[PDB]
Amino acid sequence: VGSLNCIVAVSQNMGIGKNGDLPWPPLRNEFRYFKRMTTTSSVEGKQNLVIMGKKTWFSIPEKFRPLKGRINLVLSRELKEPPQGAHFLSRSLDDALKLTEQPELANKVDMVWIVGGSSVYKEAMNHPGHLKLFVTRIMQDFESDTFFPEIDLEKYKLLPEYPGVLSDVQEEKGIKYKFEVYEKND
Ligand SMILES: NC(=O)C1=CN([C@@H]2O[C@H](COP(=O)(O)OP(=O)(O)OC[C@H]3O[C@@H](n4cnc5c(N)ncnc54)[C@H](OP(=O)(O)O)[C@@H]3O)[C@@H](O)[C@H]2O)C=CC1
Ligand SMILES: CCc1sc2nc(N)[nH]c(=O)c2c1Sc1ccc(C(=O)N[C@@H](CCC(=O)O)C(=O)O)cc1
Repeated sequence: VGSLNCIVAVSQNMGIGKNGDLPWPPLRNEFRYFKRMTTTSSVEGKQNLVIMGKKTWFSIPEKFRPLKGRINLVLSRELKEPPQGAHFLSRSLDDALKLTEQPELANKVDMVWIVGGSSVYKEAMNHPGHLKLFVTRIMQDFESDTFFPEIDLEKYKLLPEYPGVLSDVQEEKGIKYKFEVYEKND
């Protein structure tokens, strides 16, 4: 299995959600960025795995579930089986990551992408080892009811360049945003 990664889009007040959806109106090229980063694998014959909480699963419009070309794993302790359209169910982040080492997945999975929500971001960010965060900074405040956990910059270095990630300011629907990549190893 390849690298472990989080990906998120976050407002200036660290909002990631409101009422089961995003705080901001749809940013189509920001969604396309999410799709390109989470789907693209450099390793032939492999796919990437997405790990998400249950509310995050049900926040994706049904027509886009499962996230296509990716293996979709949902975290829940109440569900008894994967939701309709999902591929896997785990009861903890540690279980999910261990599952990637089972024979069922060991040679199928390239990258692992944690796509939220707040509790799994927080646990992953504090998971010892090598991790990258792909953070879209939405450069306005948006009313939110779900927030990104604190990024500890003593351990997460903001990278000064990354192949394939645009460095300049983006703007859609009058909303400016920029892409960042962080990396820790501890
Ligand atoms: N801007 C962005 O990049 C993102 C935005 N969002 C937004 O955030 C909101 C959803 O996030 P959030 O509210 O944090 O919810 P989550 O997606 O984290 O879902 C929470 C539920 O998932 C299960 N769960 C979460 N973590 C674990 C775990 N480690 N092990 C087992 N079960 C787990 C639980 O289900 P159970 O009770 O069944 O055990 C829990 O009640 C939505 O508004 C969505 O649109 C989400 C991701 C990214
Ligand atoms: C899954 C939770 C995440 S992680 C993330 N990261 C960044 N940078 N931006 C985001 O908005 C999200 C979100 S919220 C989100 C992301 C993607 C989608 C979605 O439907 N994605 C489709 C593409 C949707 C489209 O093409 O309009 C896909 O990846 O196949 C829905 C909600």
